Amino acid sequence: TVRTRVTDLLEIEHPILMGGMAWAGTPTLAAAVSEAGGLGIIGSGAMKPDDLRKAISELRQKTDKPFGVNIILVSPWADDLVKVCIEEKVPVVTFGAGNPTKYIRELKENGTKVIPVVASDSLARMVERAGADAVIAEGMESGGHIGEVTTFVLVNKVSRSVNIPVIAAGGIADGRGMAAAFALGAEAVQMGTRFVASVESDVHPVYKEKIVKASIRDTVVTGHPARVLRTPFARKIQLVGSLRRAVVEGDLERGSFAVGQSAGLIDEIKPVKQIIEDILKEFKETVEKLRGYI
Amino acid sequence: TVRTRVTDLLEIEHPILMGGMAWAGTPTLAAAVSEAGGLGIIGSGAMKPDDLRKAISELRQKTDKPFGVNIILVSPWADDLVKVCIEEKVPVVTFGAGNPTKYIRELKENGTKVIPVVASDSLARMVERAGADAVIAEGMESGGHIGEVTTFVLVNKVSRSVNIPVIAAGGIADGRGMAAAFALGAEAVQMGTRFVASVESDVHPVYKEKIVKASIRDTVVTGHPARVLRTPFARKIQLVGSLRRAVVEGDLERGSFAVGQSAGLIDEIKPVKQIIEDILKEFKETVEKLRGYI
Ligand code: NA
Ligand code: NA
Repeated sequence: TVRTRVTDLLEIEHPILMGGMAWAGTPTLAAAVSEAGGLGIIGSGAMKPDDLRKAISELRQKTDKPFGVNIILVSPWADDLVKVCIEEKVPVVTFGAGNPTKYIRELKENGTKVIPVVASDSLARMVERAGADAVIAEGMESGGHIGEVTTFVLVNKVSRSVNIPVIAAGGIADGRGMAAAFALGAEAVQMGTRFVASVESDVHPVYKEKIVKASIRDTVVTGHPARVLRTPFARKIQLVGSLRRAVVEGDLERGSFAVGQSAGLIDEIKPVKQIIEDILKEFKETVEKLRGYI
Repeated sequence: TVRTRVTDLLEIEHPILMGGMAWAGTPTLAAAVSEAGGLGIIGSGAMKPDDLRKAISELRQKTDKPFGVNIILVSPWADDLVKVCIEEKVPVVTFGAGNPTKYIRELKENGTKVIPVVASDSLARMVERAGADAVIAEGMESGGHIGEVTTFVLVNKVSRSVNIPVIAAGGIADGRGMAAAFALGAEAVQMGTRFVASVESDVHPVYKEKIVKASIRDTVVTGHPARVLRTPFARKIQLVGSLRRAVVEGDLERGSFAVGQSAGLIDEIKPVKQIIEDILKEFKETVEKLRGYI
């Protein structure tokens, strides 16, 4: 095991977060990641406050360990979903789709750790100023809605610009990537596609099979750009409910398969426990390898 | 100094290559990088055989150390430029814009090290089979014509797929990036924009100033996609001679400023010697930092 400012901040064992996408970020997958020592994350993007309350309850029936809730800022229920996180003492809240400054203070005053997802250097500095505990720097190789900067560049610039810990997201699916992210300045990694491709993930079996089969070149950017698998529906687009149809129904015809380029690094569906074991082992072997040079 | 399979293969001191873009890859910049212990590279993309012959001669008037020539496969003079490299005993030849399999054997039979630039896992395996000595895995954050895969993903997958050394290109401008690339599996790095932004680079002063001022978000992908600075001409395009107008004339109006996202990591024009010194120092500090975790 490796210790970082992020495992200290979040009071977890491993510096590894799952994605917490809508529909795929279920309490079942989040509970598995958290119990395994990482940070499971409930994706509330498609949730109403009642749905999130239930989701939090069923996660806590499985694990006592820390967990996060991801809130999409453009959701009509965003204010109320933040209020749910405060009332249910959610330990960690991540944000997507913009600047969550308006919520940071009330979350922090009530003891929640706040970690906005950013695709820019300027936004990172802004949310640091507004009180963020850490930031996720998400490169555009990730799946779903994306920014413009790649992980290799973004993590480097963001970590140099802030003093709070940086978490790298996008393109990370193994221990090599964890070491590479740490070299760029990150102190944890978020691996959305890798944990969607797990035994404990409840995405449709077809979703898992497509990730396994997909190469590093099998995603496309369509549209507010978003990265999805090169599926028939992604061709026809070049949208409402399309992500749910892929995740829940495995619909190859009109599902949007929001997966990142790291799908080309994923060749089999693994248990969450094995994923975390293999990451840590390869991270350590990679660092020993680098040490050989100096 | 750090030793890798690439410094052994190329018989150079440091595992650091410059870009060798057309117009910017001049003998003056290449000679400076090679004499400083890296691999300077003459960019022949806009050259006729006579031009390349002269270019090689003037580089050798400055340095006795190894150097490369980059050949663009779609150039009408590609066959003849390869023949020039054979006759003038060019130690290293890189290729861009496709599959250079048809030339590998004659170059290798005459003692030249052949390093194709690839943007895919499949092409990398193909050129390995055809006899390549190493491959440059170039992520789409680089400037100029680009593939689809980012460095973070591409270097990882490519290095796992071949046994020959992999050189990482795209997004690398400092020692952190060198360590990150090595973690993903690379054994050298190519830093086009970083060496264009050098005292010994002969690109127009405006070109250098734009790189310095540019942030990580100040490039755009236009068109055969190509990454350029967010300039008025890049807006109007959304082309013939446009790269020369930027590099040679510093034309903000109709120059194509082919620079990568790593321009946002570059805040000043440095001597080539200092660039290489700072890379090596930060690479070693980064590896020591990673060692702290294990
Ligand atoms: Na795959
Ligand atoms: Na800059």
